Amino acid sequence: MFVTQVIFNMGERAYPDRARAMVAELMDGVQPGLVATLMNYIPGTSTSRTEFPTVQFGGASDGFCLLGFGDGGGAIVRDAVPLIHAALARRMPDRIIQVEHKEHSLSAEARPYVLSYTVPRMVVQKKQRHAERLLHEAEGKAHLEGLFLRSLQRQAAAVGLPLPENLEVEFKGAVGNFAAKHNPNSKVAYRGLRGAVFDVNARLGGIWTAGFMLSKGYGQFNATHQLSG
DNA sequence: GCGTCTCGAATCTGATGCGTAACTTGGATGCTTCGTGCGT
Repeated sequence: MFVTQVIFNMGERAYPDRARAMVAELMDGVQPGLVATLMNYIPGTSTSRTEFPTVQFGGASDGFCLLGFGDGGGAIVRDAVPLIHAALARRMPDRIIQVEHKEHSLSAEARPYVLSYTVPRMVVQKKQRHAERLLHEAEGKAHLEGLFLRSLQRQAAAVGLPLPENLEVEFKGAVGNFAAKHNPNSKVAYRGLRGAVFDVNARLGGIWTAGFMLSKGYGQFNATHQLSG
């Protein structure tokens, strides 16, 4: 029930995707086993795994953050930080990279009270045939709480955490919209919504995630530091 | 109707004398007859 969060203070605030590319280039030199383990690539290939990715990325005020879900992903992050830190030190000799490790406890429990949660960035579209289902909010809303519940169940199963069988998550409203871009060469921008708020009948602990393509660092939110309503 | 980091470490971890003295130290008894009085 442990999710290991590691913060790298590059000195300059870093993009998620740019950080992913930079570390992938840096990892490419070092032992390939750790490389393929880190970016969830099958040994010998470069394919994204069907199963819930456990090691992912994320932004920070002065760098990028490592989020290793589950016991296995936490262990991978724990024995991978020294090598990536050494690589970062080698790559930037003009700045001092500093690392602090925060090992969190992950748990989720149900309460009769309705708990309101906010997510900064949301992605709800992958393919145009799926966007045909997203053509209007009438079909969009069901897809929304469906995605939230599916993501919660997926991460609970991946970390082996029992989840309240009587959950009812309800999307509340929207504030802003953005665009999600998978690769620099890709012209397609996926759907993106900012200031998303939803109601859930459970007290969420640790850090949870929702959206698509966990391996970049979008759609993340810390339930612990967000308090509640 | 919030949490991580922290969540010790290194000694020391006995030493010395005193660590018996004096007496007591066994005793006694395991025969039957003969003569002279003394109680039934």
